[PDB]
Amino acid sequence: DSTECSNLLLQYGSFCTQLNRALTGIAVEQDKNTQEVFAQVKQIYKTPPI
Amino acid sequence: TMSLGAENSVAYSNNSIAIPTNFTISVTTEILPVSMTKTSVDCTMYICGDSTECSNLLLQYGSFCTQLNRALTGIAVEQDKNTQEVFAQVKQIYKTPPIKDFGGFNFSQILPDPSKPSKRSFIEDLLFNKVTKFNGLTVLPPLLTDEMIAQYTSALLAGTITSGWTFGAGAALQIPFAMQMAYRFNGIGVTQNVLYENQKLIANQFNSAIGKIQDSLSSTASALGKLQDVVNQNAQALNTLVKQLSSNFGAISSVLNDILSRLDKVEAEVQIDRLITGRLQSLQTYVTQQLIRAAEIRASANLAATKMSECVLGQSKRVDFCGKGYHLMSFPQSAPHGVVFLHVTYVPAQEKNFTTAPAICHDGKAHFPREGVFVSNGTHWFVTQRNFYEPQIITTDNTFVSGNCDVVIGIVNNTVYDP
Amino acid sequence: SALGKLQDVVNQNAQALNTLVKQLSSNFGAISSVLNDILSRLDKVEAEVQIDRLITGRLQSLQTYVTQQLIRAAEIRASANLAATKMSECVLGQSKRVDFCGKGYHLMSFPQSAPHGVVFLHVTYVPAQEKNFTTAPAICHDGKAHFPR
Amino acid sequence: KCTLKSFTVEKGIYQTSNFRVQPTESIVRFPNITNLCPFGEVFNATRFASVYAWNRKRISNCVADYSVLYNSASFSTFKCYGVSPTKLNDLCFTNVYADSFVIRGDEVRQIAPGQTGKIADYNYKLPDDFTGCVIAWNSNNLDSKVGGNYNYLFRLFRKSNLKPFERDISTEIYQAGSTPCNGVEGFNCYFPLQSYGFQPTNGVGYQPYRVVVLSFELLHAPATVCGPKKSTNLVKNKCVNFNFNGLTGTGVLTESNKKFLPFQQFGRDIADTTDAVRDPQTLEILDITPCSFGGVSVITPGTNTSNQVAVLYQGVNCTEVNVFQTRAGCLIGAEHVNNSYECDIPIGAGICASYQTSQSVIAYTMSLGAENSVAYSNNSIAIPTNFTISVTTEILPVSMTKTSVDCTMYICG
Amino acid sequence: AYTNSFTRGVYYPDKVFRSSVLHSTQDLFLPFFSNVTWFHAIDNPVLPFNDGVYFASTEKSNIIRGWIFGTTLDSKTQSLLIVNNATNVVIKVCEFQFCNDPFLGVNCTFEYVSFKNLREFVFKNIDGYFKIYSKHTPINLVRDLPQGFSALEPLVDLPIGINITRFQTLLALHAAYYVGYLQPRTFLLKYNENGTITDAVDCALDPLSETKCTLKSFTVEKGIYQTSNFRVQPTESIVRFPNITNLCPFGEVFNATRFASVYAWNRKRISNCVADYSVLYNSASFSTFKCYGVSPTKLNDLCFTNVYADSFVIRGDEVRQIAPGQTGKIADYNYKLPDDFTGCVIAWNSNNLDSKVGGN
Ligand SMILES: *[C@@H]1O[C@H](CO)[C@@H](O)[C@H](O)[C@H]1NC(C)=O
Ligand SMILES: *[C@@H]1O[C@H](CO)[C@@H](O)[C@H](O)[C@H]1NC(C)=O
Ligand SMILES: *[C@@H]1O[C@H](CO)[C@@H](O)[C@H](O)[C@H]1NC(C)=O
Ligand SMILES: *[C@@H]1O[C@H](CO)[C@@H](O)[C@H](O)[C@H]1NC(C)=O
Ligand SMILES: *[C@@H]1O[C@H](CO)[C@@H](O)[C@H](O)[C@H]1NC(C)=O
Ligand SMILES: *[C@@H]1O[C@H](CO)[C@@H](O)[C@H](O)[C@H]1NC(C)=O
Ligand SMILES: *[C@@H]1O[C@H](CO)[C@@H](O)[C@H](O)[C@H]1NC(C)=O
Ligand SMILES: *[C@@H]1O[C@H](CO)[C@@H](O)[C@H](O)[C@H]1NC(C)=O
Ligand SMILES: *[C@@H]1O[C@H](CO)[C@@H](O)[C@H](O)[C@H]1NC(C)=O
Ligand SMILES: *[C@@H]1O[C@H](CO)[C@@H](O)[C@H](O)[C@H]1NC(C)=O
Ligand SMILES: *[C@@H]1O[C@H](CO)[C@@H](O)[C@H](O)[C@H]1NC(C)=O
Ligand SMILES: *[C@@H]1O[C@H](CO)[C@@H](O)[C@H](O)[C@H]1NC(C)=O
Ligand SMILES: *[C@@H]1O[C@H](CO)[C@@H](O)[C@H](O)[C@H]1NC(C)=O
Ligand SMILES: *[C@@H]1O[C@H](CO)[C@@H](O)[C@H](O)[C@H]1NC(C)=O
Ligand SMILES: *[C@@H]1O[C@H](CO)[C@@H](O)[C@H](O)[C@H]1NC(C)=O
Repeated sequence: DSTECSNLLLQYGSFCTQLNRALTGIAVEQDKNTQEVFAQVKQIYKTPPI
Repeated sequence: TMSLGAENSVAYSNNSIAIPTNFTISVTTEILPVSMTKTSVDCTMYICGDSTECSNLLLQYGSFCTQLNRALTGIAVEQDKNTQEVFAQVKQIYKTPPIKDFGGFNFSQILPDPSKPSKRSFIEDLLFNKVTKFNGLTVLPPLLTDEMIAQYTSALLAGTITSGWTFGAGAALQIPFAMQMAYRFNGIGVTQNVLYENQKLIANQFNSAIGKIQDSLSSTASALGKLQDVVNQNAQALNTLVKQLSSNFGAISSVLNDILSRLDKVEAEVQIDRLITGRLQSLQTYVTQQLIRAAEIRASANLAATKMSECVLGQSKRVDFCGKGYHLMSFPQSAPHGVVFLHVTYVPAQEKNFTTAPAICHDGKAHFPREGVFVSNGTHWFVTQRNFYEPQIITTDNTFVSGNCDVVIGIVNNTVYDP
Repeated sequence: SALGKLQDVVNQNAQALNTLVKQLSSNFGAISSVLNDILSRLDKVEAEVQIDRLITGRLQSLQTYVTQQLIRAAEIRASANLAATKMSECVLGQSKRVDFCGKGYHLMSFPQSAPHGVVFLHVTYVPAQEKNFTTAPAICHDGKAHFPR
Repeated sequence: KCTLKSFTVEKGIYQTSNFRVQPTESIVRFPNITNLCPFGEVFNATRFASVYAWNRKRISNCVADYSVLYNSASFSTFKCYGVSPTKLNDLCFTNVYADSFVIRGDEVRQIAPGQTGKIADYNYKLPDDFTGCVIAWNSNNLDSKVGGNYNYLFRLFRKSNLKPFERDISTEIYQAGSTPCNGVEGFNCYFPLQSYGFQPTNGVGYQPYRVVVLSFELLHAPATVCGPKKSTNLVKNKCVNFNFNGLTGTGVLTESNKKFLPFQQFGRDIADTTDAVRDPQTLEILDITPCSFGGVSVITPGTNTSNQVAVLYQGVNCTEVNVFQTRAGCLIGAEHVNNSYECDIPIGAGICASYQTSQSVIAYTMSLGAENSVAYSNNSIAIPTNFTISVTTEILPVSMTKTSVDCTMYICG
Repeated sequence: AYTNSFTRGVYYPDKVFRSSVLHSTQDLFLPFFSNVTWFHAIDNPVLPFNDGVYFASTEKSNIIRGWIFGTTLDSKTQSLLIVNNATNVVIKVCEFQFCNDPFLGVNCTFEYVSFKNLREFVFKNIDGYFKIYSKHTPINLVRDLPQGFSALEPLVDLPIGINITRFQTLLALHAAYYVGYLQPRTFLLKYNENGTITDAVDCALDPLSETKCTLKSFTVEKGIYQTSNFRVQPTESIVRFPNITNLCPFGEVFNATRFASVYAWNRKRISNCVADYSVLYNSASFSTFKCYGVSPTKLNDLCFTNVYADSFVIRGDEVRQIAPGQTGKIADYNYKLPDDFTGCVIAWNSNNLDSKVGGN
């Protein structure tokens, strides 16, 4: 949170935004992996009691 | 809070079963990326912009520029491996008879039409409308043209219609289409006469189903999301790599000829060596993301090749691999950088509940069904195949004996007819 | 040309090592690439600013080799899982899967060991000498339709 | 052979270098503003301003020669920022400004971007981004006098420091403590200007120095100051080396359909490179492209079997530079053939090449396979009457040699 | 009285042509949907100027004539006067003072000289350097600016060289005008095919605008986007140490007549004072000055636990040895500086003193 360093970091253009693009790509994919393993069943079946 | 799915409970008991009386032949679309844009970058023209003054500094960093050219070349060259392994499975370019006497099945939506200016099928020619710099960047062409790719999907489809799975086995043994479908039904345990005794309806279901896919693509925006994503990612990567030439990296200008116009050698070379470090970091980042993204596309291409062999060149026992429901057959269609499978599946429908038992007791012998299951309508007993209701009389032929009645839990008293 | 895949796996690794070793000769904008020259010819505060180039360059050179080796290892792992699958399905069994255990109908397979890899021999049945015949779906006899078992 | 570090090379297509269309000649274009700027009214001036009230002279609408300055023996100090002095005669600028004053020699190190000390604090603050030169010299021969020259003053006191090129002639009494001054001096209440009193006998650090500071208006904007450099005829639709107003370049100069607003001097690309310029003599909007380029892919048979060759200039059309043109590039040495063989060396877009008899590399559209009409009819089936066993071989990699690198031994030895 | 600024603030940021492109730029701009102050002819009060000002006037026949800028406006310090014939200008920078209700009846150091439509003639300042832009406009509510976007037709963009903190407009005698301060903003600007600016985003307006600026896009697809972080400025400044009033003894220690042999270097401790190091780093007596871990020009902002004035005489050759990481007989056998030394080395030739008469 130094403004003085933040201005010097703008000198590098877009490394410090394409890294958020990469990490968000990994992050959304974790929901997709979880979805594709479990959500194969289309209805919430429940057993009879007995 | 997201809903996981609608509530249901199966009406289970130790003596009740449900059997389908009808079915709905259902056609489903699966889309896979097979290749991606073959970019290539001249690293020296990107980094140095034709300055010899810069080139003399860039040699001090040695072999980075050559191994960056080597890495992007290996990515671009395997795209011409993937596309060959996915499509070029068929050894000979088969072609159809002149007339469409396929037992009632209307293939005119997915076979070629020489009326088209590019000899795609109707659905392939639809798919190609669904999917949408001097700085040393280039885009190379693929080894196969879109027109050559449409000959491979046409050969794979024409071999399938005229000779079934046999061309995958080694030779195109011709067969009537409705008899081929009978051997597809017998592969999913539905006894083959269920086909012939409904052939007109199975044709009406299939012909309606391909029609709904033409309409689905002729309306839906999001359908090709997987291919459009792979197209968008390579544009987003190049537009990032080019905007990175404008960055100062702390040097007194973004423009290398501005530095060379304003500063004397030792004062200029401090600024240029700073831009070289920034531009070279910005190129190694891009090549690393392309190496990662390429190995990901190759996982999709090996999956597509496996579906071409097991779903299209065959019939598969692998549950939910070649679309939902029981697999009958699949037709491949080409798309930009990708393949689309149409998978045709038998889905059972219109159940009825029945009483059931594991065995039947006669002259003290326990009788079991050879295929299918015993059921009762409430007053009589019958045997039917599992995947389709068909009440045969219970007989000494469609059943077999093992030991006395007293062993089996839940056995029932009924007579067996002896022909 | 037979063992192309295995030789490509040996050749790529030897090439990346040679490329990583050769980057020890590069200057990275220092007055020399040989670290003793900077340590001999220069006073400590000037020598250390020159060494910081060689450290930056040699490190960036090594990070590029390690990143290639991680990606190449993931490619060998995908092949190791596939060989482990073909050991279980093709050798230890018979496969209904078209093409998976070689072309034709799969009968049987044998593994053979190789440098850095495995070579399968896939035994398959290929149909040949086709006669043409007239055919029909069913026979009508006594007014009943008969279907083949 | 050199690219692959071997004389023995297997059959294939291989990269070698980026080819480029060469520049034909050099084109140097500058405004024809032929009158000379007034530097004799600046360095050889008859009187100089006090540093508290320094004088700014616009330099504009002219040619100039900075070598006359930097070759001179006359100057005791000649710092430059944003530019190197030996380069100055190649440049142009929208204006130059000469700021002028006298100080004592000890103060000269305060005349630098963003500095501190009474001159930089309260008299002349240079900006942090300074683009320009500071020229300073001893003037004890002219600006120093018996009993002291008191014509020069400097601000010793201020409430707050100057902003860059802020300038302050005011004469309020400085309040140095809680005592209010109310328009007169006293204890804690002092007049803000000192005076130097330069005597000809005083030490070389206390002696007077003239200072002139050339700020450069070095914008990519309409030029009005230029060096002595000459101007040539113009060229269009040809690859040339060039310079407009000190912006150097190398490219295909062309006419354009662009329409600059009246204040705009250059147009720029996404890559921040210039892609259009307004000609300084003619007011026409030229476009620029870099001259055309691509990979030199070389097609070869194996160098054991033959050393005859063909070359693909990737993606380009031979109009931009046996031969044939393809969507894959301008292809040289290879001989076109109608008959579609199986693909040997891949080129792209359905083309391949091979080495064949009459000897040449040949270029052909690849065969996809033998073509086979299938005998389908609604009542015919074929059934095999025999079989063959087959024994396909399949090969898979499982490991690669286990290597580890000690990163400290590799980096530091 | 206030009214809505809509989107009227934009100007071409630089003298470069760009076309068919979206460009992200940080500068002073008039932020969107902000409060312009609004005025009409019955009047021209003196106003603060802040960092820069947007001015616009919608008027029937050159009723507005120019402006005065400055600080005190009283001939005790410098001021800028502008009087104008639409775009042909008289400019003077001066101690000047026209009659102190300034109007037109129909000592200086820089000088320069060149409804169906109520006119948009529109102006803004950065530093002292007015940007001037214009268009026609029909009107039906003379209270308010028209909503439609325009960075208008260019007229003037010139620099000068002065100082300002207040300003005032000049009127003819024998109209409506607006004022709104600029603030530092990132704007995203859109250039059309012909290099004209046609749209803009004020990235601090709302979360949607911050999203647009994060993506470098004017249109956003359905989804969730990461854009910013909750962090807060130094809202006040706080100082905490055992406080003190003594001026430091440096003005006695450097002016002391005696000095030490370097093998026996004098660690004179210094503590418990206010100090001023500009007294030292501007003193031309010092033949050498160095600083390590600190910059000499920064020193007057700092504070320290303790200070030590390690002091001695050496010969002119040996001066180079007095730095961190050095070698040589003085450094190695008289006074060794740490490899990580923090502070300053202050040195002068003393051949006027330590070289005592008849030699020492
Ligand atoms: C089978 O019986 C259960 C009894 O509760 C009923 O809910 C269900 O709808 C029945 N299903 C069919 C296919 O008849
Ligand atoms: C059960 O099936 C037999 C033969 O179709 C029929 O005679 C009988 O009426 C049926 N019973 C019921 C309850 O439908
Ligand atoms: C099913 O449950 C009933 C009691 O509800 C019981 O009489 C019968 O024997 C059971 N049969 C089996 C197969 O468990
Ligand atoms: C089944 O039939 C036999 C002969 O009619 C009878 O003895 C027996 O009790 C019946 N029930 C069972 C469950 O065996
Ligand atoms: C089957 O008969 C047709 C008759 O035209 C012939 O073309 C075809 O080659 C025959 N097939 C085989 C495998 O003999
Ligand atoms: C430069 O000289 C030519 C005549 O040689 C003239 O046409 C042109 O107008 C001059 N440039 C300007 C800025 O007038
Ligand atoms: C090497 O090339 C020669 C012709 O130059 C050819 O005759 C020979 O067969 C090649 N070598 C091999 C191993 O085939
Ligand atoms: C090659 O370039 C010319 C223009 O120089 C163009 O007309 C032609 O269409 C290009 N060739 C091909 C095969 O398109
Ligand atoms: C290709 O074949 C045609 C005849 O089919 C002939 O006229 C033409 O000259 C041939 N072209 C080449 C390049 O061989
Ligand atoms: C099968 O083909 C014959 C002509 O060879 C035709 O008479 C008959 O109607 C066809 N039947 C079907 C179901 O296509
Ligand atoms: C404009 O001024 C009003 C008070 O007159 C205030 O409520 C409003 O918040 C101001 N506008 C903005 C954007 O803050
Ligand atoms: C503006 O108009 C006045 C009155 O005619 C005139 O004195 C002045 O010189 C004009 N200035 C300009 C720059 O046109
Ligand atoms: C007029 O300005 C000069 C500097 O430009 C200043 O020295 C002088 O004192 C001013 N005139 C008066 C009457 O103060
Ligand atoms: C841009 O210029 C072209 C002529 O080159 C013109 O047709 C078009 O209307 C212009 N568009 C705009 C929005 O200025
Ligand atoms: C020291 O701090 C106290 C309050 O904490 C204050 O009254 C006093 O004036 C301060 N003295 C100095 C020298 O800052």
